[PDB]
Amino acid sequence: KVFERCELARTLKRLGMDGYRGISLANWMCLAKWESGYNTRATNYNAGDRSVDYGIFQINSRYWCNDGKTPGAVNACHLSCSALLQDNIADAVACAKRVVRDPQGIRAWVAWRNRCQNRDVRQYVQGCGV
Amino acid sequence: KVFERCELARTLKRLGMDGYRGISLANWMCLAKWESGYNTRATNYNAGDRSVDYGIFQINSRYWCNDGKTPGAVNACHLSCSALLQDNIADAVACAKRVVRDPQGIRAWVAWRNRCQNRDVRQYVQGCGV
Repeated sequence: KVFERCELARTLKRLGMDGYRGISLANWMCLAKWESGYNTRATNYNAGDRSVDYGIFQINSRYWCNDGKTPGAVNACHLSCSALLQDNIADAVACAKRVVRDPQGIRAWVAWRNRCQNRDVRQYVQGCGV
Repeated sequence: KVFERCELARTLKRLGMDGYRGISLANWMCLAKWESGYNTRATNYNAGDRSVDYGIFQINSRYWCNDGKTPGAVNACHLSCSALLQDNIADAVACAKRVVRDPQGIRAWVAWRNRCQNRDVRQYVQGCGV
């Protein structure tokens, strides 16, 4: 599912994401926009280590979710990766909340560092009632 | 269908493979050569991950196509692996173009690295009129 900007914003707000671990709703949204274009069904293949990135927040099968086909796979989120390709993003948010608990934080996502960090991210939440 | 050298060279050319992603027709031809011997029906089973490589470009069933018997399958090319075994290589071409959109490009194939990379590949297209 491709959420519409404001629809994703209110949902992530409702799911307790604004100010989670000091991360604003506008940053979560900026991450989602650059990772997947707000599409829950997005994926990417990492040929170097045989992992795949799943969902709206592009969570990797090597450390976070289990897809049963990634060597050295840890399942810190304790959920199948398929669960992160669903229209209902509750599981993805809970896994994203786990990711940023690591001593790396939201900087775990490279694209966030390159497209959101230190930049104006107000557009992501402009006029959504959040 | 096992294509003859120049027949495939000309087909790949009309399907817009020359120069695609910086990859010359000659490199694509060298890939076809060492991956499948130019055979659209070639398949390679890997006992390790239990996945199968299909057709002329030997596209793997883990992330690219769906063969219905590979758990955790992500079907990034949006097609059954069987469509990659047909005489018409249009879908195989479309799927190959997708694979090389990744950063490493054609270097994703082990055989290309072993047999084509850093080598004079002009042999595969000479005499073909392309």
